[PDB]
Amino acid sequence: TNPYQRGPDPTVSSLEATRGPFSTSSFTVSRPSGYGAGTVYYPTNAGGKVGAIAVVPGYTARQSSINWWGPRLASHGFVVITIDTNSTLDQPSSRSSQQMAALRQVVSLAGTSSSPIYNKVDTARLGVMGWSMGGGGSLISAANNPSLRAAAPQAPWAQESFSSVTVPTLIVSCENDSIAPNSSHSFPFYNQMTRNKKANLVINGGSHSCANSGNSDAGLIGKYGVAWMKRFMDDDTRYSKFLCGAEHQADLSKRAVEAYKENCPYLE
Repeated sequence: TNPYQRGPDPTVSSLEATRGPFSTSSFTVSRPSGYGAGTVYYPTNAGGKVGAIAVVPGYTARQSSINWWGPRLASHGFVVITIDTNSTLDQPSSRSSQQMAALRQVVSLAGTSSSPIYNKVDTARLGVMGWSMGGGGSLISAANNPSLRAAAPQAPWAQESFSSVTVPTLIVSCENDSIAPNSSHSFPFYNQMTRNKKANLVINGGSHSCANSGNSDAGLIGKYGVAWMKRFMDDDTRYSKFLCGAEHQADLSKRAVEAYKENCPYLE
């Protein structure tokens, strides 16, 4: 019996929906520690401690580009911190350092009795997401910290190799990306990672911003993001059917999916 399992049995319906089952709130970090600014999204009624996720944007970009993930994941039972970097012009290694510093402040606030997330966070269960250079930073965070339970980068941009990564990594890639082209970032990163559970969802027609706030594939992308995080943060095999099973197979017929790659099964 999984002590980390939270919320009702998932359906295609509930995963494609705008919100998960849990009531949500948020707050602005009063005094950011090692990063520019952050907003914390948390569930009020998950029925136990939840893992935590830090989401970083790309070059020139702010919280607004990626903060749709805040309520979307929080409502499925995660604490999510969306950050602004010290500078809009920070590169991947600095993005990764600021990501880890944000996770550190979430963990710290979860031990602060005055904090809304006081005692809500399993500080051993942490995840990383981010857009482009922030998604490169997510792959660097993973390679530097193998105790992280899940990575979900979108249209990642990096000049590194990730052959060493042992953290479970989904890449969301955009087909017509000219900023982080898949033939020199996403697809090499997927081929480099030989030591982990991984997947690569390629969104059909998508520009560089195909997975950002207000995107028109939020049903599909929201579903794979939540199911991945829920499978690897919470060891919740109830979500395996969406990643490796019959529900996953039904998704491949859709126009929105140019291609999907994985190394299923993900065994316990």
